[PDB]
Amino acid sequence: MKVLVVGNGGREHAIAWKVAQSPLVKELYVAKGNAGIWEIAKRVDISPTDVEKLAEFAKNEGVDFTIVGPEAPLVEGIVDEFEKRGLKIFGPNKEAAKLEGSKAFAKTFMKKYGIPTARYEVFTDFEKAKEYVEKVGAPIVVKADGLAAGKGAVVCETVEKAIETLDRFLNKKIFGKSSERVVIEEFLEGEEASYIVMINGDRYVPLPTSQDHKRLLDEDKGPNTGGMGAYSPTPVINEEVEKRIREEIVERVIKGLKEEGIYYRGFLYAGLMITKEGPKVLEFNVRLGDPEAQPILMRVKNDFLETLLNFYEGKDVHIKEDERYALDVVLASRGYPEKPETGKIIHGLDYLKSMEDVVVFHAGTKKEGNFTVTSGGRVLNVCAYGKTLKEAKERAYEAIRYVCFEGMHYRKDIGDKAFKYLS
Ligand SMILES: Nc1ncnc2c1ncn2[C@@H]1O[C@H](COP(=O)(O)OP(=O)(O)OP(=O)(O)O)[C@@H](O)[C@H]1O
Repeated sequence: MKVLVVGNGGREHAIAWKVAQSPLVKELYVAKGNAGIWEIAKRVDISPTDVEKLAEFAKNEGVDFTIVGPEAPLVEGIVDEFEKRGLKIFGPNKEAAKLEGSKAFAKTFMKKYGIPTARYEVFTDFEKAKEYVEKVGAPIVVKADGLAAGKGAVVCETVEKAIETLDRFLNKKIFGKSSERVVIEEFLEGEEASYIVMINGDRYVPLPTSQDHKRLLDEDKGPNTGGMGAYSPTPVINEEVEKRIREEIVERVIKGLKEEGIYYRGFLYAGLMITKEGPKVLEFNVRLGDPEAQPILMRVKNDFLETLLNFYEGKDVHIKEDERYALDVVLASRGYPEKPETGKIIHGLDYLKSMEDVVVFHAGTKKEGNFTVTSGGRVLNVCAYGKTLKEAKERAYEAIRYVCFEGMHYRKDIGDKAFKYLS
Protein backbone atom coordinates (compact mmCIF):
# COMPACT_ATOMS: atom_id res chain seq x y z
CA MET A 1 0.00 0.00 0.00
CA LYS A 2 0.96 3.65 -0.44
CA VAL A 3 1.49 5.68 2.74
CA LEU A 4 1.93 9.45 2.96
CA VAL A 5 3.45 11.29 5.91
CA VAL A 6 2.73 15.03 6.15
CA GLY A 7 5.39 17.20 7.77
CA ASN A 8 9.04 18.22 7.59
CA GLY A 9 10.54 17.66 11.04
CA GLY A 10 11.96 15.16 13.49
CA ARG A 11 8.54 13.88 14.52
CA GLU A 12 7.85 13.04 10.88
CA HIS A 13 11.21 11.32 10.45
CA ALA A 14 10.33 9.19 13.49
CA ILE A 15 6.91 8.44 11.99
CA ALA A 16 8.33 7.53 8.56
CA TRP A 17 11.13 5.52 10.17
CA LYS A 18 8.61 3.42 12.08
CA VAL A 19 6.27 3.03 9.10
CA ALA A 20 9.17 1.89 6.91
CA GLN A 21 9.69 -1.07 9.26
CA SER A 22 6.29 -2.47 8.28
CA PRO A 23 6.01 -5.22 5.63
CA LEU A 24 2.72 -3.61 4.57
CA VAL A 25 4.07 -0.44 2.95
CA LYS A 26 5.30 -0.70 -0.64
CA GLU A 27 5.61 3.02 -1.40
CA LEU A 28 6.28 5.68 1.23
CA TYR A 29 5.83 9.40 0.57
CA VAL A 30 6.55 12.50 2.64
CA ALA A 31 5.34 16.01 1.94
CA LYS A 32 7.74 17.78 2.11
CA GLY A 33 10.00 16.07 4.70
CA ASN A 34 13.77 16.61 4.96
CA ALA A 35 17.16 15.16 3.98
CA GLY A 36 16.95 12.40 6.56
CA ILE A 37 13.46 11.27 5.61
CA TRP A 38 14.30 11.31 1.89
CA GLU A 39 16.59 8.32 2.47
CA ILE A 40 13.50 6.20 3.08
CA ALA A 41 10.62 8.14 1.52
CA LYS A 42 9.73 9.79 -1.78
CA ARG A 43 9.73 13.59 -1.62
CA VAL A 44 6.44 15.30 -2.41
CA ASP A 45 7.00 18.97 -3.17
CA ILE A 46 3.85 20.26 -1.49
CA SER A 47 3.86 22.31 1.72
CA PRO A 48 2.05 20.63 4.65
CA THR A 49 -0.26 23.65 4.90
CA ASP A 50 -1.35 23.54 1.26
CA VAL A 51 -4.10 21.18 2.41
CA GLU A 52 -6.24 21.22 -0.73
CA LYS A 53 -3.22 20.50 -2.94
CA LEU A 54 -2.08 17.65 -0.65
CA ALA A 55 -5.55 16.09 -0.77
CA GLU A 56 -5.57 16.35 -4.57
CA PHE A 57 -2.13 14.71 -4.73
CA ALA A 58 -3.12 11.84 -2.45
CA LYS A 59 -6.24 11.27 -4.54
CA ASN A 60 -4.46 11.31 -7.91
CA GLU A 61 -1.51 9.30 -6.59
CA GLY A 62 -3.85 6.82 -4.94
CA VAL A 63 -2.47 7.14 -1.41
CA ASP A 64 -4.04 4.49 0.80
CA PHE A 65 -3.26 5.99 4.19
CA THR A 66 -2.05 9.40 5.32
CA ILE A 67 -0.55 10.29 8.71
CA VAL A 68 -0.34 13.97 9.71
CA GLY A 69 2.56 15.20 11.80
CA PRO A 70 2.19 18.97 12.51
CA GLU A 71 -0.65 21.04 13.96
CA ALA A 72 -1.10 23.71 11.26
CA PRO A 73 -2.52 21.36 8.59
CA LEU A 74 -4.90 19.84 11.14
CA VAL A 75 -6.20 23.14 12.45
CA GLU A 76 -6.63 24.14 8.79
CA GLY A 77 -8.82 21.13 8.04
CA ILE A 78 -6.54 18.84 6.05
CA VAL A 79 -8.56 15.86 7.32
CA ASP A 80 -11.82 17.35 6.02
CA GLU A 81 -10.12 17.96 2.65
CA PHE A 82 -9.09 14.29 2.55
CA GLU A 83 -12.50 12.99 3.66
CA LYS A 84 -14.06 15.12 0.92
CA ARG A 85 -12.22 12.98 -1.62
CA GLY A 86 -12.89 9.69 0.16
CA LEU A 87 -9.37 9.30 1.55
CA LYS A 88 -8.20 7.69 4.80
CA ILE A 89 -6.16 10.05 6.97
CA PHE A 90 -5.13 9.79 10.62
CA GLY A 91 -5.75 13.02 12.48
CA PRO A 92 -8.67 15.11 13.81
CA ASN A 93 -11.08 17.00 11.55
CA LYS A 94 -11.14 20.82 11.72
CA GLU A 95 -13.77 21.00 14.47
CA ALA A 96 -11.95 18.57 16.77
CA ALA A 97 -8.61 20.25 16.07
CA LYS A 98 -9.97 23.31 17.88
CA LEU A 99 -8.85 21.67 21.14
CA GLU A 100 -5.40 22.88 20.07
CA GLY A 101 -6.39 25.53 17.52
CA SER A 102 -8.17 27.79 20.01
CA LYS A 103 -6.99 28.20 23.62
CA ALA A 104 -10.32 29.85 24.41
CA PHE A 105 -12.15 26.83 23.02
CA ALA A 106 -9.91 24.45 24.96
CA LYS A 107 -10.16 26.31 28.27
CA THR A 108 -13.94 26.75 28.02
CA PHE A 109 -14.23 23.06 27.16
CA MET A 110 -12.09 21.97 30.13
CA LYS A 111 -14.06 24.15 32.54
CA LYS A 112 -17.35 22.74 31.27
CA TYR A 113 -16.22 19.13 31.64
CA GLY A 114 -14.22 19.42 34.85
CA ILE A 115 -10.77 18.88 33.36
CA PRO A 116 -7.94 20.03 35.71
CA THR A 117 -6.20 23.08 34.25
CA ALA A 118 -4.94 26.55 35.21
CA ARG A 119 -7.59 29.06 36.25
CA TYR A 120 -8.02 31.66 33.52
CA GLU A 121 -9.75 34.64 31.93
CA VAL A 122 -10.18 35.49 28.23
CA PHE A 123 -9.70 38.98 26.75
CA THR A 124 -9.98 40.81 23.43
CA ASP A 125 -9.45 44.28 24.90
CA PHE A 126 -5.90 45.46 25.73
CA GLU A 127 -6.86 48.05 28.34
CA LYS A 128 -9.12 45.55 30.08
CA ALA A 129 -6.49 42.80 30.00
CA LYS A 130 -3.83 45.23 31.23
CA GLU A 131 -5.93 46.35 34.19
CA TYR A 132 -6.57 42.69 35.00
CA VAL A 133 -2.94 41.59 35.22
CA GLU A 134 -2.02 44.67 37.24
CA LYS A 135 -4.66 43.53 39.72
CA VAL A 136 -3.69 39.84 39.87
CA GLY A 137 0.05 40.48 39.68
CA ALA A 138 2.82 38.13 38.58
CA PRO A 139 3.86 35.44 37.93
CA ILE A 140 1.21 34.97 35.24
CA VAL A 141 0.92 33.35 31.82
CA VAL A 142 -0.32 35.18 28.72
CA LYS A 143 -1.28 33.15 25.65
CA ALA A 144 -2.47 33.96 22.13
CA ASP A 145 -5.71 32.18 21.18
CA GLY A 146 -4.52 30.60 17.94
CA LEU A 147 -1.37 29.03 16.48
CA ALA A 148 1.62 31.34 16.74
CA ALA A 149 4.45 29.04 15.68
CA GLY A 150 5.77 28.64 19.22
CA LYS A 151 5.50 32.31 20.19
CA GLY A 152 1.93 32.40 21.47
CA ALA A 153 2.36 31.24 25.07
CA VAL A 154 4.49 33.49 27.28
CA VAL A 155 5.34 33.04 30.95
CA CYS A 156 5.62 36.51 32.49
CA GLU A 157 7.60 36.88 35.71
CA THR A 158 6.61 40.53 36.03
CA VAL A 159 3.45 42.55 35.42
CA GLU A 160 5.42 44.72 32.99
CA LYS A 161 6.39 41.69 30.89
CA ALA A 162 2.73 40.68 30.87
CA ILE A 163 1.49 44.06 29.65
CA GLU A 164 4.31 44.18 27.11
CA THR A 165 3.16 40.78 25.83
CA LEU A 166 -0.49 41.83 25.73
CA ASP A 167 0.57 44.90 23.75
CA ARG A 168 2.19 42.85 20.99
CA PHE A 169 -0.76 40.46 20.87
CA LEU A 170 -3.77 42.79 21.18
CA ASN A 171 -2.53 46.19 19.98
CA LYS A 172 0.06 45.19 17.39
CA LYS A 173 -1.76 41.98 16.43
CA ILE A 174 1.56 40.30 15.60
CA PHE A 175 -0.26 37.03 14.86
CA GLY A 176 -3.39 38.54 13.34
CA LYS A 177 -6.66 36.95 14.40
CA SER A 178 -4.64 34.45 16.44
CA SER A 179 -3.51 37.20 18.84
CA GLU A 180 -6.72 39.24 18.68
CA ARG A 181 -7.97 37.07 21.55
CA VAL A 182 -5.84 36.02 24.50
CA VAL A 183 -6.02 33.71 27.50
CA ILE A 184 -4.40 34.82 30.76
CA GLU A 185 -3.92 31.99 33.24
CA GLU A 186 -2.31 31.27 36.58
CA PHE A 187 1.31 30.15 36.67
CA LEU A 188 1.43 26.50 37.77
CA GLU A 189 4.40 24.91 39.51
CA GLY A 190 5.59 21.32 39.52
CA GLU A 191 7.06 18.87 37.02
CA GLU A 192 6.18 19.01 33.33
CA ALA A 193 5.30 15.79 31.52
CA SER A 194 3.69 14.66 28.28
CA TYR A 195 0.92 12.10 28.02
CA ILE A 196 -0.14 11.02 24.53
CA VAL A 197 -2.97 8.70 23.54
CA MET A 198 -4.60 7.60 20.32
CA ILE A 199 -8.35 8.25 20.22
CA ASN A 200 -11.10 7.03 17.90
CA GLY A 201 -14.49 7.98 19.20
CA ASP A 202 -15.17 6.26 22.51
CA ARG A 203 -11.92 4.26 22.44
CA TYR A 204 -8.40 5.34 23.38
CA VAL A 205 -5.02 3.67 23.73
CA PRO A 206 -2.08 5.22 25.62
CA LEU A 207 1.35 5.58 24.03
CA PRO A 208 4.65 5.69 25.96
CA THR A 209 4.98 8.53 28.50
CA SER A 210 7.63 11.22 28.16
CA GLN A 211 9.12 14.45 29.45
CA ASP A 212 10.26 17.32 27.22
CA HIS A 213 12.58 20.25 28.00
CA LYS A 214 11.12 23.47 26.58
CA ARG A 215 13.70 26.10 27.57
CA LEU A 216 16.64 26.73 25.25
CA LEU A 217 19.38 26.45 27.89
CA ASP A 218 20.58 24.13 30.65
CA GLU A 219 18.78 24.46 34.05
CA ASP A 220 15.63 25.61 32.23
CA LYS A 221 16.96 29.05 31.29
CA GLY A 222 16.67 31.17 28.17
CA PRO A 223 13.50 31.51 26.04
CA ASN A 224 10.80 28.94 25.38
CA THR A 225 11.25 26.70 22.31
CA GLY A 226 9.36 23.92 20.56
CA GLY A 227 11.30 21.38 22.60
CA MET A 228 15.03 20.75 23.10
CA GLY A 229 14.93 17.10 24.14
CA ALA A 230 12.77 14.33 25.56
CA TYR A 231 13.01 10.82 26.96
CA SER A 232 10.66 7.92 27.58
CA PRO A 233 9.30 6.68 29.79
CA THR A 234 9.26 9.37 32.49
CA PRO A 235 9.00 8.41 36.19
CA VAL A 236 7.24 11.73 36.70
CA ILE A 237 4.14 9.83 35.56
CA ASN A 238 3.84 6.89 37.99
CA GLU A 239 1.07 4.45 38.22
CA GLU A 240 -1.12 6.50 40.24
CA VAL A 241 -0.38 9.85 38.30
CA GLU A 242 -1.21 7.94 35.12
CA LYS A 243 -4.47 6.76 36.67
CA ARG A 244 -5.42 10.35 37.49
CA ILE A 245 -4.48 11.54 34.01
CA ARG A 246 -6.62 8.90 32.32
CA GLU A 247 -9.63 9.49 34.59
CA GLU A 248 -9.58 13.26 35.17
CA ILE A 249 -8.23 14.30 31.78
CA VAL A 250 -8.38 11.75 28.94
CA GLU A 251 -11.73 10.21 29.87
CA ARG A 252 -13.28 13.59 30.65
CA VAL A 253 -12.15 14.87 27.25
CA ILE A 254 -13.83 11.83 25.69
CA LYS A 255 -17.03 12.46 27.64
CA GLY A 256 -16.98 16.13 26.70
CA LEU A 257 -16.45 15.42 23.01
CA LYS A 258 -19.38 13.00 23.17
CA GLU A 259 -21.63 15.56 24.84
CA GLU A 260 -20.60 18.17 22.26
CA GLY A 261 -21.28 15.74 19.42
CA ILE A 262 -17.74 16.14 18.10
CA TYR A 263 -16.03 13.10 16.55
CA TYR A 264 -12.31 12.79 17.36
CA ARG A 265 -9.86 10.43 15.68
CA GLY A 266 -6.10 10.86 15.95
CA PHE A 267 -3.41 11.48 18.56
CA LEU A 268 -4.14 13.62 21.61
CA TYR A 269 -1.05 14.91 23.41
CA ALA A 270 -1.78 16.56 26.74
CA GLY A 271 0.96 18.95 27.82
CA LEU A 272 0.93 18.60 31.60
CA MET A 273 2.22 20.17 34.77
CA ILE A 274 2.18 17.66 37.60
CA THR A 275 1.33 19.83 40.59
CA LYS A 276 1.00 18.84 44.24
CA GLU A 277 -2.73 19.10 43.53
CA GLY A 278 -2.46 16.56 40.72
CA PRO A 279 -1.95 16.59 36.93
CA LYS A 280 -3.19 19.71 35.16
CA VAL A 281 -3.50 20.49 31.46
CA LEU A 282 -1.24 23.26 30.19
CA GLU A 283 -2.61 22.74 26.69
CA PHE A 284 -3.95 20.10 24.31
CA ASN A 285 -2.06 19.21 21.13
CA VAL A 286 -4.10 17.25 18.58
CA ARG A 287 -1.10 15.38 17.22
CA LEU A 288 2.16 13.81 18.38
CA GLY A 289 4.57 16.10 20.15
CA ASP A 290 7.98 16.95 18.69
CA PRO A 291 10.45 15.85 20.06
CA GLU A 292 8.28 13.57 22.24
CA ALA A 293 7.35 11.38 19.25
CA GLN A 294 11.00 10.48 18.71
CA PRO A 295 11.70 8.54 21.95
CA ILE A 296 8.07 7.38 22.11
CA LEU A 297 8.17 5.72 18.69
CA MET A 298 11.59 4.31 19.49
CA ARG A 299 9.84 2.36 22.27
CA VAL A 300 6.85 1.06 20.30
CA LYS A 301 7.88 -2.52 19.51
CA ASN A 302 4.99 -3.50 17.25
CA ASP A 303 4.32 -2.66 13.62
CA PHE A 304 3.11 0.92 14.05
CA LEU A 305 1.62 1.10 10.55
CA GLU A 306 -0.55 -1.93 11.29
CA THR A 307 -1.44 -0.51 14.70
CA LEU A 308 -2.58 2.78 13.15
CA LEU A 309 -4.52 1.08 10.35
CA ASN A 310 -6.37 -1.19 12.77
CA PHE A 311 -7.02 1.57 15.30
CA TYR A 312 -8.20 3.87 12.50
CA GLU A 313 -11.06 1.48 11.70
CA GLY A 314 -12.08 0.78 15.28
CA LYS A 315 -10.17 -2.46 15.86
CA ASP A 316 -8.64 -3.13 19.27
CA VAL A 317 -4.85 -2.72 19.47
CA HIS A 318 -2.17 -3.38 22.08
CA ILE A 319 0.97 -1.25 22.28
CA LYS A 320 4.05 -3.31 23.17
CA GLU A 321 6.61 -1.02 24.82
CA ASP A 322 10.37 -1.48 24.61
CA GLU A 323 11.86 -2.25 28.03
CA ARG A 324 14.73 0.13 27.25
CA TYR A 325 14.70 3.87 27.91
CA ALA A 326 14.94 6.16 24.88
CA LEU A 327 16.47 9.63 25.06
CA ASP A 328 16.64 12.36 22.43
CA VAL A 329 18.88 15.44 22.45
CA VAL A 330 18.00 18.20 20.00
CA LEU A 331 20.81 19.99 18.17
CA ALA A 332 19.63 23.45 17.14
CA SER A 333 20.82 26.22 14.78
CA ARG A 334 22.43 29.45 16.24
CA GLY A 335 19.60 31.97 16.49
CA TYR A 336 16.88 29.46 17.42
CA PRO A 337 14.18 30.12 18.69
CA GLU A 338 14.48 33.61 17.02
CA LYS A 339 15.59 33.74 13.37
CA PRO A 340 17.83 30.70 12.89
CA GLU A 341 21.07 30.70 10.94
CA THR A 342 21.05 28.08 8.18
CA GLY A 343 23.03 26.61 5.31
CA LYS A 344 25.73 25.06 7.51
CA ILE A 345 27.26 21.71 6.53
CA ILE A 346 26.53 18.84 8.91
CA HIS A 347 29.44 16.47 9.51
CA GLY A 348 29.58 13.05 11.15
CA LEU A 349 26.17 11.63 10.20
CA ASP A 350 27.86 8.55 8.75
CA TYR A 351 29.72 7.92 12.02
CA LEU A 352 26.45 7.83 13.94
CA LYS A 353 24.78 5.47 11.48
CA SER A 354 27.23 2.77 12.58
CA MET A 355 26.88 3.44 16.31
CA GLU A 356 24.84 0.84 18.10
CA ASP A 357 21.70 1.89 20.02
CA VAL A 358 21.88 5.30 18.35
CA VAL A 359 19.19 6.75 16.10
CA VAL A 360 19.21 10.15 14.41
CA PHE A 361 15.99 11.85 13.35
CA HIS A 362 16.44 14.84 11.04
CA ALA A 363 14.41 17.89 11.51
CA GLY A 364 15.68 20.72 9.62
CA THR A 365 18.05 19.49 7.08
CA LYS A 366 18.29 19.61 3.31
CA LYS A 367 20.74 18.68 0.57
CA GLU A 368 23.35 20.85 -1.14
CA GLY A 369 24.93 18.53 -3.67
CA ASN A 370 26.20 15.50 -1.75
CA PHE A 371 26.27 17.59 1.43
CA THR A 372 23.62 17.68 4.14
CA VAL A 373 23.02 21.23 5.38
CA THR A 374 20.98 22.94 8.10
CA SER A 375 17.68 24.46 6.97
CA GLY A 376 15.77 25.28 10.14
CA GLY A 377 15.77 26.03 13.86
CA ARG A 378 15.92 22.49 15.20
CA VAL A 379 18.28 20.45 13.05
CA LEU A 380 18.97 17.02 14.51
CA ASN A 381 17.55 14.64 17.06
CA VAL A 382 20.44 12.53 18.39
CA CYS A 383 18.75 9.62 20.15
CA ALA A 384 19.86 6.53 22.04
CA TYR A 385 18.47 3.47 23.82
CA GLY A 386 19.72 2.43 27.23
CA LYS A 387 18.87 -0.24 29.80
CA THR A 388 18.95 2.58 32.35
CA LEU A 389 18.23 6.27 31.78
CA LYS A 390 21.83 7.06 32.69
CA GLU A 391 22.96 4.76 29.88
CA ALA A 392 20.53 6.30 27.40
CA LYS A 393 21.69 9.82 28.27
CA GLU A 394 25.40 8.97 28.13
CA ARG A 395 25.06 7.19 24.79
CA ALA A 396 23.18 10.12 23.24
CA TYR A 397 25.82 12.59 24.44
CA GLU A 398 28.63 10.28 23.34
CA ALA A 399 27.06 10.25 19.87
CA ILE A 400 26.95 14.06 19.85
CA ARG A 401 30.76 14.04 20.08
CA TYR A 402 30.90 12.75 16.50
CA VAL A 403 28.37 15.03 14.77
CA CYS A 404 28.88 18.72 14.04
CA PHE A 405 27.70 21.87 12.25
CA GLU A 406 28.64 25.53 12.78
CA GLY A 407 26.78 27.21 15.62
CA MET A 408 25.20 23.99 16.88
CA HIS A 409 23.61 24.26 20.33
CA TYR A 410 22.12 21.63 22.63
CA ARG A 411 21.29 21.18 26.30
CA LYS A 412 23.43 18.84 28.39
CA ASP A 413 20.80 18.25 31.08
CA ILE A 414 18.22 16.25 29.10
CA GLY A 415 16.66 13.74 31.48
CA ASP A 416 18.22 15.17 34.66
CA LYS A 417 14.87 15.76 36.36
CA ALA A 418 14.10 12.03 36.33
CA PHE A 419 16.96 10.76 38.48
CA LYS A 420 15.46 11.91 41.80
CA TYR A 421 12.67 9.44 41.00
CA LEU A 422 14.98 6.52 40.19
CA SER A 423 17.69 4.52 41.96
N1 LIG B 1 -0.12 27.76 33.12
C1 LIG B 1 1.24 27.55 32.99
N2 LIG B 1 2.03 27.50 34.08
C2 LIG B 1 3.36 27.31 33.98
N3 LIG B 1 3.95 27.15 32.80
C3 LIG B 1 3.24 27.19 31.65
C4 LIG B 1 1.83 27.39 31.71
N4 LIG B 1 1.37 27.38 30.43
C5 LIG B 1 2.36 27.19 29.62
N5 LIG B 1 3.55 27.07 30.31
C6 LIG B 1 4.90 26.83 29.74
O1 LIG B 1 4.91 27.12 28.29
C7 LIG B 1 5.13 25.87 27.56
C8 LIG B 1 4.24 25.81 26.32
O2 LIG B 1 4.98 26.38 25.23
P1 LIG B 1 4.13 26.20 23.87
O3 LIG B 1 4.89 26.83 22.78
O4 LIG B 1 3.95 24.62 23.56
O5 LIG B 1 2.70 26.94 24.05
P2 LIG B 1 1.59 26.53 22.92
O6 LIG B 1 0.35 26.17 23.64
O7 LIG B 1 2.04 25.24 22.05
O8 LIG B 1 1.27 27.80 21.98
P3 LIG B 1 2.60 28.30 21.21
O9 LIG B 1 3.28 27.15 20.56
O10 LIG B 1 2.17 29.35 20.07
O11 LIG B 1 3.60 29.03 22.25
C9 LIG B 1 4.83 24.74 28.55
O12 LIG B 1 5.53 23.53 28.21
C10 LIG B 1 5.28 25.35 29.88
O13 LIG B 1 6.68 25.17 30.07
